[PDB]
Amino acid sequence: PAREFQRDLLDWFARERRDLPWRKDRDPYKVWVSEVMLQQTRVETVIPYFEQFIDRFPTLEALADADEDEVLKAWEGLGYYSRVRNLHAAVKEVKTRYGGKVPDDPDEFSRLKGVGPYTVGAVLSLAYGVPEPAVNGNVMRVLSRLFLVTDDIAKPSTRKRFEQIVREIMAYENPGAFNEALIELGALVCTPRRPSCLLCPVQAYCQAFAEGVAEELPVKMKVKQVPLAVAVLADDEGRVLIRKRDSTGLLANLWEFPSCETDGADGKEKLEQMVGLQVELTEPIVSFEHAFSHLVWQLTVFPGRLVHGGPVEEPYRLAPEDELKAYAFPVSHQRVWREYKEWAS
DNA sequence: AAGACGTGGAC
DNA sequence: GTCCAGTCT
Ligand code: SF4
Ligand SMILES: [Ca+2]
Repeated sequence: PAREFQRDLLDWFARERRDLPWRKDRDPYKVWVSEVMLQQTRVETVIPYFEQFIDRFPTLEALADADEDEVLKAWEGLGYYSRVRNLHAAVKEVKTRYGGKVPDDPDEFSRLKGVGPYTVGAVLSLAYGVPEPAVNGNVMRVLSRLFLVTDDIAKPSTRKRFEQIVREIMAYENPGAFNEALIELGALVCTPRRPSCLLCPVQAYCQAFAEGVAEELPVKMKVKQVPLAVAVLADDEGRVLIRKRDSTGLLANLWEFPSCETDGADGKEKLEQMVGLQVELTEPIVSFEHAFSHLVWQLTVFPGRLVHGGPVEEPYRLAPEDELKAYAFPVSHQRVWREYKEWAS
């Protein structure tokens, strides 16, 4: 019942779509950026980051020419930082290889870093009108209910099935609007919990509603604890010691206060050791937890004084207090410094 | 295939 | 506490 369906949806959308920052226009650059920021992040959280990110990087060219340090800083606190590392690379590519023009061909655009099945569809359909599916979490929840599909949405296979379902019901006339409508619906009406089926504009076509199982869909499956000792080294009144994390793995390329994964009870010994401009640490300042998707950091901050006996090399870099605000730190280490400041005062 | 990969704001 | 809001390997 395509046409019938892809009509009440596009209508509801027309009068119900939220005026979000990235919806001011259909510029591929703006769209691409927002589609990447919204991955595993709520709109409310993203809005401020988007305004800021665009003010700072108005065009793809600006983003491409932008240094990498500045880019991570604009993403500071958003999470899954590899998203911006990939976007920065993909953009640098679009300008050097495609003349600052975003490829409008699924195959071409899909080769860029960070661009997956969903992003290919989202950007190209919303910006260029390419009839490709834009299946994300919200969409799978909506489609699993409309068509009462019980396959584990976690399986790529399931996603593929859903992508097939979209190709057979999308308004090939206006794919872009059709793809957003489906997403808004999942964001505003067909919510994870307590879906507002009574107010939904496509209840007529929903099998899950007819069966009374809407709240049970979609179907999906269901971490490692890690002790971390952190050292805040301060100079004879001034600079503190920090280092740029490895470019691969956890919190890649972000700055942090020197630390070590004790994986046990090493403690101040572990940190005092890693030093090898030596130094010694005092008693802890505070211990707290910080969660990631796949692990939890049980942090322990250790105060300390630095004594210069050599140059600051390797990953390390000496930094004056008033300059820490220039470096991008994970939320975890932003608290390490917060706690530290409310300690010495 | 399924673990890696941040962070926060409803329930 | 729990449940989300995609891509790479
Ligand atoms: S009827 Fe209810 S379950 Fe079906 S799509 Fe609308 S909100 Fe989702
Ligand atoms: Ca791809």
